[PDB]
Amino acid sequence: RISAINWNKISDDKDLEVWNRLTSNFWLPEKVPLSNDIPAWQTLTVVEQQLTMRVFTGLTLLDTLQNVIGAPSLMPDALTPHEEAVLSNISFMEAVHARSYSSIFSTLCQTKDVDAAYAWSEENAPLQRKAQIIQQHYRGDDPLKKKIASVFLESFLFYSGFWLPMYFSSRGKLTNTADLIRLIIRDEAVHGYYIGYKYQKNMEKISLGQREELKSFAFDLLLELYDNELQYTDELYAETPWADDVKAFLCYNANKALMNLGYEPLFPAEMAEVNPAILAALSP
Amino acid sequence: RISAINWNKISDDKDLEVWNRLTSNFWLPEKVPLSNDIPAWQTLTVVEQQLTMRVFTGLTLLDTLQNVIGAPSLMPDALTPHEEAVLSNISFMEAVHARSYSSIFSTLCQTKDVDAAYAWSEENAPLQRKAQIIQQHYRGDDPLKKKIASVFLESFLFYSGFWLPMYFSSRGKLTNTADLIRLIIRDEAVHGYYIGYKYQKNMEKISLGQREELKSFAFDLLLELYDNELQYTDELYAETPWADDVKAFLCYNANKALMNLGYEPLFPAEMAEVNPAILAALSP
Ligand SMILES: [Mn+2]
Ligand SMILES: [Mn+2]
Ligand SMILES: [Mn+2]
Ligand SMILES: [Mn+2]
Repeated sequence: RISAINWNKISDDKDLEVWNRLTSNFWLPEKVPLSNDIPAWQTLTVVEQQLTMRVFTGLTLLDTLQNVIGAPSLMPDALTPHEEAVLSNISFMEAVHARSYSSIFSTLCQTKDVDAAYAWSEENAPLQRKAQIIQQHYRGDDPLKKKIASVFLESFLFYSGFWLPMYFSSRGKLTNTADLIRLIIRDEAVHGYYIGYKYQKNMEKISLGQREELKSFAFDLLLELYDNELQYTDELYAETPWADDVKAFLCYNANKALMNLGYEPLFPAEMAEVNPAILAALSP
Repeated sequence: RISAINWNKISDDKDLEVWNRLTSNFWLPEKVPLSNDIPAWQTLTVVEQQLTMRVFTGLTLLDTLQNVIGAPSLMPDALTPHEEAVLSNISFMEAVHARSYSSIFSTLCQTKDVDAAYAWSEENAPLQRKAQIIQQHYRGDDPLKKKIASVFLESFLFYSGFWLPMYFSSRGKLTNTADLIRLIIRDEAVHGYYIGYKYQKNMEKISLGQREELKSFAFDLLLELYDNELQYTDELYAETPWADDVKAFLCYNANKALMNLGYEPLFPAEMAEVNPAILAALSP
C-alpha cells in the first residue's frame, strides 16, 4: 500500500533540512563558464593534461556508480518517506556530477586524449578494485555496510581526485573547473553528513554486539580502501611530485568521513597536514 | 561492469534533448508565491475547498507512486546510459511534484481538512483501483506495459485533477497554484513524450505479433482506466456541475497520451471538446 507523502508530517527534521539544502543547491555544469578555462588549459604540460583527464575519467566512473547503484541501493533501507525522496534527489545529482566531467572534456580537451583516459581508467587495477569493493557492498544484504561504503567513497576516496583541481585553483589555473568541482563537493559534504547521520540512526536499533562488529568492519574497510587508494594515487600522480600532498589530503578527508559515521579520527596531524593553499582553494 | 558515462558519445540525440529540457526546467514550489492565493482561497465555498483538497491528495498519492515505483521501474529497461540518467531526473521531479501539493496545503488549508482529504483518498475505491492497476504493471515483467501505464497515468488520468486549478485560473482564482500546476504539466508533457518515444523505440525490436498484442492491450487498458476514471470524476466532482467538462478534458488528454505512444486518437471531437477558457488557462 503506497500512501501519499505528507511533508507537513515530518518524522525527522533532518530529512526536511537536507531536502531543502540539496534542492536549493541545485546546479548544472552549463551554469559554470568552463570555456573561460581554455587559456589556462593551454598552459598545462602534456603530463599535467593527461593527469587531469585520468583524474576526471576516474571520477566519472565513480559518480556513474553512485547514480546507477549507490544512491538507489539505500532506498529500500530508508527510515521515512521523506528520506526516500531525498535519496531520489541524491541519485539525480550523482548523474549531474557524472555529466559535469563530460562538460569539462567537451570544453577543454581533445577527443583522442579523453578516449585514451577512459581506456586508461578501464584498465587501471586500483580504480577497478575500488569500484568492485564498493559495488560488492551495494549489492549485499547489509544496509549498514552500504552506508559505510557510500560515505567512504565520496567523503574520503574521491579526494585523491578532488585534490587536483584545488591545486590548480591555488595556482590560478582552471579556476572555473575548480568552481564546478566546489559545487560537487558542496553536494558531497552534505551527502556524507546525511548518509552518515542515517547510519547512526539505523545503529540505534541494532544490538551492542552488532555495533561492535560494524565498527571493526568499518575500520577493516577503511584500511583496505586506503591502501588501495595509495596505490591508485601513486599510479595517477606518477609523473608529478604531488603524491605525498594528495595522500595527506586523503588522510584529512578520511577523518571527516569517519566523523560522518560517528567514529573518532584515525589519522594523526602528521599524516593529514594539508598545504594551507589547498585548504584555501576549498573554501575561498 | 559499470563504465563511466560519456555524454560526448550520445547514441540517441533525444536523450540529450530531453536531459536538457527537463534539467533546464527545474523548479521548486518555494519559487511560486503560493501565499498570494490566500485571498482567493477565502472566496471558495466549503464544497469547493473540500474538492480542491481531495483533488490534490489524490494527485499526491499518484506522484508519490511515480517517484517510488513508476520512474524507477523503467530504469532496468533503458536503451542507453543517458536514458538511465534522464530517468533519475524524472524520478526526482516526481518527488518535487508530490512535495508541491504539501506546499499548497501548508500555505492555504487547515490541517484538519487536509487530513480529512488524505483519509478520503485512502478510502476512495476508484482512486485505489487506479493506483493498484498502474502498480501491477510497474511490478510486472513486461517492460513495454510499464511505459504504457506511465504514459496513461500522467498524460491522461492526471487531467481529471489538473482540470480544477485550470478552471479556477480561468475564473481568476488560485492563479499562483495554477502557475505551480503548469510547471508540473510542463514536466509531465515531456515525460509522456519521452517515455512514449522510448516505448516506440522498444517496439522496433519486437515481433509483428507482439506489436499487435500490445496495441490491443493498450486499448484494453485505456478503456479500463477510462471507465474507472469516470467513476472517480463522478465521486470527486459530486457536489458541483463540472463532471461533464472534466470528462471532456479527460478524453482530450487521452488522445494526447495515445499519440505519445504512436497510436491514433480514439476520442471524437464530440467527446473531447474543452471549454476555450480551460485551454487558454493551460497556455496563457
Ligand atoms: Mn557524486
Ligand atoms: Mn554523493
Ligand atoms: Mn509527476
Ligand atoms: Mn511523470
